[PDB]
Amino acid sequence: HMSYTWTGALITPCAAEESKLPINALSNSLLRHHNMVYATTSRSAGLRQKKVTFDRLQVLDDHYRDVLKEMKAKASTVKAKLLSVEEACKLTPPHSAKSKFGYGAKDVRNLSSKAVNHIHSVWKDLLEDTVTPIDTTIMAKNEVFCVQRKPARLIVFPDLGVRVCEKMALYDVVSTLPQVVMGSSYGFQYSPGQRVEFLVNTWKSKKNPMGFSYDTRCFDSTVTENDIRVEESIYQCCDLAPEARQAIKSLTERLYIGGPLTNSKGQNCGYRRCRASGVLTTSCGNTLTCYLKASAACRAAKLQDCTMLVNGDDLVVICESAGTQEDAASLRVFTEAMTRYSAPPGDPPQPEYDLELITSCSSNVSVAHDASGKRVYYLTRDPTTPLARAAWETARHTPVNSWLGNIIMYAPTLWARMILMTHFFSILLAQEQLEKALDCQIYGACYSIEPLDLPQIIERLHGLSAFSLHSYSPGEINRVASCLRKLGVPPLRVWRHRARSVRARLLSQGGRAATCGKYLFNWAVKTKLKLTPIPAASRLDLSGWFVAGYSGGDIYH
Ligand SMILES: COc1c(-c2nc3cc(NS(C)(=O)=O)ccc3o2)cc(-c2ccc[nH]c2=O)cc1C(C)(C)C
Repeated sequence: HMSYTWTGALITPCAAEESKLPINALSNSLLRHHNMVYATTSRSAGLRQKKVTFDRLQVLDDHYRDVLKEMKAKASTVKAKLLSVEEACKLTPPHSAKSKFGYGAKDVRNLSSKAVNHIHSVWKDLLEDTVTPIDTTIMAKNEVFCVQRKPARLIVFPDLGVRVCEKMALYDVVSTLPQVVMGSSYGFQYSPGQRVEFLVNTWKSKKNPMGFSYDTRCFDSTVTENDIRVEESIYQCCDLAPEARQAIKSLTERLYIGGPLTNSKGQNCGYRRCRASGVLTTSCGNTLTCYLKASAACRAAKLQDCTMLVNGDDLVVICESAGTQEDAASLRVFTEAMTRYSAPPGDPPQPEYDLELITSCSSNVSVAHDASGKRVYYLTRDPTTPLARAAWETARHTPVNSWLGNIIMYAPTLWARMILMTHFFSILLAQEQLEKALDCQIYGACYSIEPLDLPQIIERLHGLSAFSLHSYSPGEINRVASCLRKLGVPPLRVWRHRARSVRARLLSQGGRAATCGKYLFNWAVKTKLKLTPIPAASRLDLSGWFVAGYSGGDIYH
C-alpha cells in the first residue's frame, strides 16, 4: 500500500530553473540579505520523492462510517449540472499547460475546432472506458522561500483535454457540494473578513474555549484508494446527469485513484496510488477527507462541542476545554484516531487558550483599531514568505504575482499596506503599468486584475476600515519589525517616508490612480482625508471569489 513506486527516471524541468535570488536596480530598496531568499528547483525532486513515499495502513471504525453516512445524507440534497465543452473551455487559464495532442490553452479558450474535437474524443473515451489508467505529468514546483532549504514540492496533472473534461463533469460538484456537506465548517466560502468573524463567533460560543490546528504530514500522500473511492461515493449522492455519473466513475477509476507518472521528457517516472495534487478534485477531495477523518477523530477523542474549520488539508478545531492537562491527553487520542485513519501528524497538535495564538492556513487572528477607535479583528501572517516572494518579483516577472494576491488577501495588515503597497505602486508608477492586468491566485483560482482596481476590491472584501486601521498589537508590530531586520528590509519609518512620495505621485496622475493614492496611502499622511465609499466598488462582479477552493484545479475566473 505504498503512496508511490518509482523507476529511477528523474523528475525533469521544462525550462531553465533559477534558485538564487535575481538582482536588479530595485532589489536593495526592498531586501538586502539576498542569500536568505531562494527558489526550489527540480534538483531537489529526489529528496521530495523520498518524503512523499510511504506505506499507508487504514483502520476504519464506527465513528468513521457514522460521519460518512451523515455527510452522504447532505450530499444527496445537491443537484449538479454538466458544463458544456464551451463553458469548461472558458474556465481554462490562458497560460495553462498545452496538450500533448497539438493544441494549447489559447486554442481551448478560443474554442478552436481542433481543441473542441480532441476534448469531445477524450469525453467519449471516458464514457466508453472506465478501466485504463490515464497518463499524468509529474513536475517540480518553483516556489520562493526564506532559509530556515525545503526540497521542491511536486505537481501531478493529466493532459489539457482531460482537465477540460474534469470541469465538464465536476466543476459544479466541487463548487457546491462542500458547503452543503460541511455547512459553516467549509473554509473556502469565506473572504478573510468572514473567516475572522467565523473564528471569533465560534471562540465566543464556547464556555471555556480551547482550539488547535492539526498538521497532517504530506496530506496528499496519506490519501488512500479507500479515501478516493469514498470521495466518489459522496459525489455520486448528487442528483447528476447520466453522462456526468459515468464520467465521474471513469475519472475516479482511471485518474483520481492513481496512475502512471511521466516526466517532461516523456519517460516513465513511476506510479501514483495517492491524491494527485493537480486535478480539479484536489481541494474538494482534500476538504471532504480531512473533514471526515477529523469529525470521526473528535468523536473517538470525546472532544466536547467540536467546531471545525476545514480548507483542503488545513484543519482548525475549536471546542470546550477539559482543563490544560486533560486537553493534552485528549489531543493525543485525537492524533491516534487520525493516525489510524491514515492522517498522521507533522508537528504534534498544541492546545491553545488564546484565539490569536492559533495558526491555521499560515495565518492568525489579530486586533487593530478603526478610525473611531473601535477594536477590529483581522487576519495576518508572518510576512517572511510574502516578503521573500516580493523580492523575487521585484527582479523577475512570474506567472503568479504573489505580491498582488497578498495585498488583496492581507490588505488590512501593517506589512501589506506599508511595504507591499508602497514598493509595488512605486514600481508600477515608474513603468506606467498601473492599468496592466496581472495574474494572481485567490483560493487556487486564477484572476487577471488591474492594480488600479485594488481600492474597490479591498473595500468589497474587507470594508473601508482596511484603509483606517491603526494601533496594531505590540506582538504584531514586533513580528513585522523582527522579520524586517532578519531579511535586511528597511524599517517601517522608511516605508512611511516612501509612501508619502508614492501617494503624491499617484494623486498627480488623477483618475483611478488618485483613488489609489487617496485610499491605499491615507495611513501615510498626518492630515488624514475622510474616506467614503467608492462608487465603482458596487459595480464589481466579485462572483465566485469566495465560493470554493481550486488549488491545482486549473481554474481561471
Ligand atoms: C483559507 O486560507 C487562505 C488560503 C488557503 N488556501 C489553502 C489551501 C489548503 N489546502 S489544499 C492545497 O488542499 O487546498 C490549505 C490551506 C489553505 O489556505 C489562501 C490565501 C491566499 C493568500 C494570498 C493569495 N492567495 C490566496 O489564496 C489566504 C487564506 C486566508 C487569508 C483566508 C487565511
